[PDB]
Amino acid sequence: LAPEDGSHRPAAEPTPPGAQPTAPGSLKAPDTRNEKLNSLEDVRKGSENYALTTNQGVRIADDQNSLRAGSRGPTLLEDFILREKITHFDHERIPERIVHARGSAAHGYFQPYKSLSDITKADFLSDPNKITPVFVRFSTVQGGAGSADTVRDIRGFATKFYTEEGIFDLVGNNTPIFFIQDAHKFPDFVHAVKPEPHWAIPQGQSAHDTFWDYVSLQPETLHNVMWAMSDRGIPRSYRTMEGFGIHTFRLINAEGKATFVRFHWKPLAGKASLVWDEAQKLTGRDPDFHRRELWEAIEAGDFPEYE
Amino acid sequence: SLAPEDGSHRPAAEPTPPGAQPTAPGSLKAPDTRNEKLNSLEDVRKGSENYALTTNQGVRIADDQNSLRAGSRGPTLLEDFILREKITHFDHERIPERIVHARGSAAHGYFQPYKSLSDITKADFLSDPNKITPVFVRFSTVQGGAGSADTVRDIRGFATKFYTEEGIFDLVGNNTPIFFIQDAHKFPDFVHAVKPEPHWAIPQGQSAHDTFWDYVSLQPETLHNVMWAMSDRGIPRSYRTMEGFGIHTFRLINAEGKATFVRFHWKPLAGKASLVWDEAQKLTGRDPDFHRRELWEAIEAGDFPEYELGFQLIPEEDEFKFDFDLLDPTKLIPEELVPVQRVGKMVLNRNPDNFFAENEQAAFHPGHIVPGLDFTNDPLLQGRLFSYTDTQISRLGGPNFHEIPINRPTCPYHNFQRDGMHRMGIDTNPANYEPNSINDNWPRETPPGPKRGGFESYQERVEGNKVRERSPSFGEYYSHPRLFWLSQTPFEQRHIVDGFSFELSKVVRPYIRERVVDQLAHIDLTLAQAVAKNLGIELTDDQLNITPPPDVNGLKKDPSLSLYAIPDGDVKGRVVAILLNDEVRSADLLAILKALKAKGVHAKLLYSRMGEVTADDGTVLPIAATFAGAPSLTVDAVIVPCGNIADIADNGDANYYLMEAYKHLKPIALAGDARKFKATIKIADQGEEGIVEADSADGSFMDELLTLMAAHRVWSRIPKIDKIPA
Amino acid sequence: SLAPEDGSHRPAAEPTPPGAQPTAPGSLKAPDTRNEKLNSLEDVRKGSENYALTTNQGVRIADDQNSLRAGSRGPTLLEDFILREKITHFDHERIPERIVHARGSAAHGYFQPYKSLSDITKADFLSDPNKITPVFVRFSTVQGGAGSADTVRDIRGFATKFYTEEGIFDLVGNNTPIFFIQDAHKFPDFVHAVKPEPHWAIPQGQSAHDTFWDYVSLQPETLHNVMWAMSDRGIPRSYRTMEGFGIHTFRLINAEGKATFVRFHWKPLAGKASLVWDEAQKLTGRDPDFHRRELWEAIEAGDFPEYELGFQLIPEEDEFKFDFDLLDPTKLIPEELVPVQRVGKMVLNRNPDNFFAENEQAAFHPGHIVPGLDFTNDPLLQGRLFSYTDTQISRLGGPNFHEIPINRPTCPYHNFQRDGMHRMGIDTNPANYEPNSINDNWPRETPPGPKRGGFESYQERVEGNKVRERSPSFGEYYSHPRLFWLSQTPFEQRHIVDGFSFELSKVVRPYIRERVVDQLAHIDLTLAQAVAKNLGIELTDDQLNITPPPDVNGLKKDPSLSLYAIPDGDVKGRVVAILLNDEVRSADLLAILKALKAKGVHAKLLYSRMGEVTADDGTVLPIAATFAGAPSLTVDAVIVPCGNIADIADNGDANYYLMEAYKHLKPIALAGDARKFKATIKIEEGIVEADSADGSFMDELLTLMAAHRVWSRIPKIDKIPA
Amino acid sequence: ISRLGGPNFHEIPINRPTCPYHNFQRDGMHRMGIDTNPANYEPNSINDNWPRETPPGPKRGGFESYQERVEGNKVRERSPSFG
Ligand code: HEM
Ligand code: HEM
Ligand code: HEM
Repeated sequence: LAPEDGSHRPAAEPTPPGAQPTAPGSLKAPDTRNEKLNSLEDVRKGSENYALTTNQGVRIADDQNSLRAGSRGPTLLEDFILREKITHFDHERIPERIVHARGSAAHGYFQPYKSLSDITKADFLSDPNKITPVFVRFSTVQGGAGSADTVRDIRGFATKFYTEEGIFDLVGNNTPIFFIQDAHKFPDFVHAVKPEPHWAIPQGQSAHDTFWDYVSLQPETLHNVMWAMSDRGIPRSYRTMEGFGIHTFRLINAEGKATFVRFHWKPLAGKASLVWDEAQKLTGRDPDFHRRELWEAIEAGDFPEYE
Repeated sequence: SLAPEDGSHRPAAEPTPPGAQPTAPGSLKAPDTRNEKLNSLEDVRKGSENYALTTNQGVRIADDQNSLRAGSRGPTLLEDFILREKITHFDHERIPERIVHARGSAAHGYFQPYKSLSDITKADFLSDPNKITPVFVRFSTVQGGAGSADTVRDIRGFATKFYTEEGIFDLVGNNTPIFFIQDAHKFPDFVHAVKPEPHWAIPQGQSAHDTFWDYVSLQPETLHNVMWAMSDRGIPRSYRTMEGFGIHTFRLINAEGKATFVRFHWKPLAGKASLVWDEAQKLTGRDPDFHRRELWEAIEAGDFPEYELGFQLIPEEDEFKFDFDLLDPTKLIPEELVPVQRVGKMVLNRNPDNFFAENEQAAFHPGHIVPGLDFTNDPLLQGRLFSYTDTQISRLGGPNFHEIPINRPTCPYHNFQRDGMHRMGIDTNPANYEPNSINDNWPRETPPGPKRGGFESYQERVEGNKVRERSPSFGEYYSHPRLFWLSQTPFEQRHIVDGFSFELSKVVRPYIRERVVDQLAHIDLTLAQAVAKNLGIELTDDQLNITPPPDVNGLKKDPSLSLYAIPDGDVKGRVVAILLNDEVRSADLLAILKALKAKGVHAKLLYSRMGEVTADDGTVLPIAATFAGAPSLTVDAVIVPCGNIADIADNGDANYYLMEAYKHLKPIALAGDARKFKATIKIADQGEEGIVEADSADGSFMDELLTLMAAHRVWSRIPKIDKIPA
Repeated sequence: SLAPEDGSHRPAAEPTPPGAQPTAPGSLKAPDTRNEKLNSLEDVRKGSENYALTTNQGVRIADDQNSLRAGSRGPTLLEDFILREKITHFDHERIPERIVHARGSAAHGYFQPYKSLSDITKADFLSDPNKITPVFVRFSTVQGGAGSADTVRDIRGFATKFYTEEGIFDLVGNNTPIFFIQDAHKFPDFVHAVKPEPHWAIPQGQSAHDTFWDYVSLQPETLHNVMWAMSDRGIPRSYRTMEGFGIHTFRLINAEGKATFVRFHWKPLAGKASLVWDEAQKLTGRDPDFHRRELWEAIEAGDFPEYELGFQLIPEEDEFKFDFDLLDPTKLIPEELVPVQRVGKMVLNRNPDNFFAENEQAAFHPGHIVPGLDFTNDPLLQGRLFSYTDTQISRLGGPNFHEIPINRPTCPYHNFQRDGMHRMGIDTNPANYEPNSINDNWPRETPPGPKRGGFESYQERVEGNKVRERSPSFGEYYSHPRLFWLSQTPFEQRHIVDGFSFELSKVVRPYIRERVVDQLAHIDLTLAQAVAKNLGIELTDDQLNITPPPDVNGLKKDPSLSLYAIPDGDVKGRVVAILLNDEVRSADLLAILKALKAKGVHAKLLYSRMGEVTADDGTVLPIAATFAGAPSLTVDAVIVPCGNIADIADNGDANYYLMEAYKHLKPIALAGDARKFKATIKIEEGIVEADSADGSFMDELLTLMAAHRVWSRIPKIDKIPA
Repeated sequence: ISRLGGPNFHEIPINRPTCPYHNFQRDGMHRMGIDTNPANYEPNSINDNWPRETPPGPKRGGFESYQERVEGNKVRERSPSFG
């Protein structure tokens, strides 16, 4: 069924946005590897030259029809192939994340500039030649998994570090503070920003009564509201925003000394945001703009880099 | 008290136009709107006023602002059961969205037949014109997630839950009379092809991508519904202005046991109307909740969505009397061959109280039929029967989903089924099996009969071998797409060409575009050539010589397939933007508002800022939204009254407002000095059809505007819009 | 109609003794028994009589015997929606069982305090003697699955859900006053050690296996509760004849904000009584549902289980006045030091309608407290607070488990929580957050106060570093096991020795047995030597010289720790087997039944077959069960009336019935020629005998029954082959 | 689906075939397999239609049901031969 000219298959080399169809990472960049990517090989499933089967390994002869009593007859309950296929389809969905349901992710790696043994005994920060694989997910906050990218919102910036002494997840946002002070209020704040309960409007927008009602009654929110109302709330790309851990954490060294720390991610591509009219119209023209831009930058070799 | 002393936090519990008051839960907005189902939900409604804030165990909370800690700057303690209950509930709020039709908007209402259909069906809900059946209706898109936009190009779902005295009947249809595929076995293939691509989960709510068109190019059975999706049918103006169809041929069974074949229809009493593509795509950005909002607000305004249920009836002996197979869901039954008989009316007159509880948790399933109805061997319907029960087990957490309040029957239900996750019913029956003597065999089976009888399948003859084989009668793919094409007006045809051209322009692999153009050449050469030209493709000599497909039973067109060929326009519930200035001529505004009100057309007063403006006579005019805040996309027409036009003449947003409305074929009316705006839209001094202009906004001015609104859009303007940079 | 014309299919809706009528759902058996909670469940009760059989969508079914097929011998069709709904529901019936306490039996009832406790607590349910609180109680084992046996050797759970006017209060206790471990962090370790071993999932409902005793040998904190489990406490006769305890020290808070430490107790008004090990083990085989059955049938008979709630109260200033830490859940508070003050009475007077809906789905959690109560830093309790909410998310399928009818409060509940799987409540509040102005901030917070106030934690002083460290005050493991041991009667001590000996005999690895014997040597040398002897182990000179642990606050015993040292016997609700013959002396039977009826003792008439036998005077006697069908294990005492004894004298089952009852220390009464049975049971102690059954004969039997078992019989029972 | 928590129960190690298994089924709770196929549907051209259907045959062929004769009406009726 493939065209004789081979135009169905993308080149497995870096190509600019729109030059080739996009592809699964392991096919687009087969030689790009790291310890985590290699460890996932045991579960990667290919397809070329394989027979189509049921999940039990039974080869399927006719994947176009149900089993029926005559060609214009009723479908039979004994069609186990149809029922397995439809059952899997019927159960594909899982609950989306309560918050940060809309997100885009990629694999990469981290390496320190020098040993930080003087301030922390964290193994992944002990040696500049120690490479730690990462998996990063960028996200919005309010909107569903089917919502738009270029909404006015806070952005999540979550990094999973696969360290030799355990997984460290640095779960931050693109602003250095949060809206609220105590976790007890998180459901109140989130319910206030989320679509209103009666009619489930608006999607990916804080521009509605309940949000501003909460803000007006909870002045602790004003600092992050300022950031959200600024162009920080509408980044050009996930590559052109800052990241922050927000909270003060501690570093503990081998001597048991504690140092307070706040985490930062500096975009090496610089800081850049859209303008509101452009951002709102982009939610209409390309709701997948940020997801697409991230995927295509990686496919082009314009790797997102952060310090 | 945190509420304002003036009580302006609370919406009036009476019908109000869109934007006049905050929207509210249905039982608070319309407390006197009732039906049997709405009343039956009272047992699970939760109020709030004058109640103390508690845990789910009923313990009163003193401080809902803080976690329990060891000191005011100390660590949070594990013994804070209030915090953990609150956070736990929050953490577990989400449930899986529907595999398909995840994006949907719903309302409560009622149905009643015009006359007893006892002659053709023993279905109780169709037996008596004075027997009212409550309904719950959910309208939806297909591809997109629950967080996706409303005004995407897609097929729309139209699902009705009938709470009958003899069981729940779910009418699970769409806004087009056919489906994309023939056999349910291919449903996961088709849906996977249209859904976001697996590697990167792009694009959302769009069929304009490689995998979709790859599947279409390789499966010509899809072409008929693809034609409907590429037409303006794929971008409805409102759920109130689209048709509904059951798609499949079903059966009606009467008391004598006679079977009649039937296809179900919903006729919008507000008429058929769609957006234009550029407007629809822009609206996904400016208001992704446009359809959900419009439905909710129409109900709050008293502009109740109304639909007429209709049946296409075919006697059993006429099964083979058409050029197509009645059991083929890719084929429509032309109304010229089988008319739609009026059956009854459905009115949607109340919004839910809680979207999640009532809309998200609603479960519709086409297998939910009642005595007097039956299935056919349509191989798409056959597979649907399996799917809906199945999917609900994971989506709704178990086999007790019928106990979720919205899903419960209003009629009795008793059986021997027990247990399952979140079991609500406490059965007192000593027996959980039948036959039993220990409870004198209750609940008991009921023989089939004319009324209140048990369900028995129609004894359809089955003859054949066990085969996985498509009927040769289903192997025709081009005649129905052609009939549809030829039934469209010239502007509707242009919109189809543009739909295909835009979509195929987003397909990366050129060979897929070429293969689709080849399929189009088997439908109509004018269509194929026009799409090819837009893609920079040249048809081959072989393609130019493809013999057109057959007519459908001698028909070369059926106007019932067009949205606009037969006028059915109704202006009630439509909306007009009125562009204000800082010194409005109150005489113009009085005339405008009076005329609009008389026809049930709403108005939104727009300006460059919020607050109020004062008219020439001192009337204080409250501003509904800004020119940027409520763009022309959200209205049906634009009126610019006279006054201090200099205030807005140089306003970029006001000028663009008119350019956008002009491009999108909407009626525009300019009074007095507002005629200076004709320069931004390139209207000649002599004027133009679709631009209403006069010295003042008199009776004649408003009548002209309302006549244009009855026609929906100014199709004659289409040749003129290409030049406008908007 | 399939019901018999005589109406014998339907139980009488009035109190009837065990076996007299078929058992039935509570709201059909006892329709006039009511309370606020039972009434509030009426909205979800479903009947059946005179209703049509339907699908869950309300569609009437015509043929519930057949699938839809293409021909009568043809394939089943996918369009059979009735079949698929029925099979789908069936296929999805099961839910996960409880991680622990999966085997349990429950009933409805009510609680009422004797007097206002306003002086020590602001808890509304304890504020007024006229204040009646509905309850739902679940009794359970710990280790076994929901399909395991009742009369296993284990700890028993005793969980009470109080539906208060100010919230649900769950008192989640056990039948022993302490737990096995100190810190919740070890709970999965302990439970994994006692549960069936991971490779093969053996053994069920038994701690007699290597991993359990390995853990015990390595964790001496376990020894106190192990002592209770090895005693007859581990094998109760009935849930009606065991004690209940909250275990942890909690707090009572009054209106003035004063905190009092409290430990909760349940006193069985039917008295304390346990089985003997051989009887208990054999009963797991003959009737694995014995306790569940006994509870249900006692309620149906009107023998309502009654318990007295009691408090051990300790002033805040007395926190440190004991030899043990109040916050240590492996330590008990001797009643000799702190008496149990009577608080109120709980009566269980109605069974559920549907076991799954009401019992299986019930969710109890010790974190469910109300204003007037509070927690302590007990590190086992602290971790429990996390666990119960957590587990209920998967067991009961979501965060809306409080909406499952049995779990619903009877008092108001309103908040800003929304959605979640199987959401029942439809919230009309325009706001789902606070603070809000759009609903004038309703529902609103409530300040704490004397009555109807919001919950505020007691402002306990917290000072220390962030540490995962066991308090040194918890590092004593042998004094409470010794106190317990010394408080037991000589026969109770023997049963403890036998419990350890039997259990350790099932441990494959001998070194584990040796290590457990070493632990016992730290408790009491008599105990250790007796267990060692039974295992063929010799104590070392070092072991023989271990100094016994200290007394507990000068106490060398506390009789309140014994089941039997202080008689508290009550015969009402007990059952006697009457062994019939084909020509019973009717005069004996009249006297027997009359005397039993007067004391509320039930009788089961047994024979070698079912049906009827005729007495000497023509009285037709209906047979309840056979000698093999209802063994002595299921009764409290055995009576053999006179008549044609030759009919049963050579019946192996009749003879064995008496030998088993004899071995198990049960009272036996033999009238006239029935005395011939004395020889066949090798004979003694607690055998009532006379020429006929009368006042004297029956009074003697009932006196023995009040004493529960014939302990004096123990010295030579080892020799009897039964 | 409920006992083993979803449609991926064939991925639980004991249940896994030892022979190859490839299809267009995706997602579902606790999805273990990471599919690299550009296509999640068939017919497809983007992966030259792989994995492909296999005709029935003597060895290593696709599954085809035996063409049993079906004759009768759609009935909920017990065969008298079973009585
Ligand atoms: C400084 C404040 C916060 C930051 C930076 C933050 C950031 C994030 C981010 C980036 C994610 C998405 C990670 C992903 O890609 O999947 C996330 C998810 C979430 N956050 Fe937070 N969060 C904040 C506060 C809160 C609070 C206060 C809570 C709860 C009490 C909370 C609960 C959650 C939950 C439940 C999710 C979904 C977790 C999941 O479903 O994997 N977050 N947060
Ligand atoms: C005539 C063609 C079809 C029509 C008109 C149709 C229509 C619909 C509609 C309107 C909905 C939304 C109802 C709701 O809100 O719950 C829906 C849901 C659904 N449909 Fe279809 N459908 C068609 C074919 C199929 C087929 C062939 C399958 C599967 C084999 C299927 C599987 C589903 C599933 C799994 C859902 C989600 C069900 C639920 O979660 O309630 N549909 N369908
Ligand atoms: C004094 C010590 C303890 C007592 C008296 C106790 C008692 C009980 C009882 C009686 C039940 C079953 C109640 C029912 O549902 O009918 C139970 C369940 C349970 N317990 Fe405990 N328990 C103790 C300690 C623990 C600890 C330390 C943990 C974990 C930290 C724990 C976790 C659980 C869980 C998860 C369940 C199942 C709860 C459920 O699914 O309803 N328990 N416990």
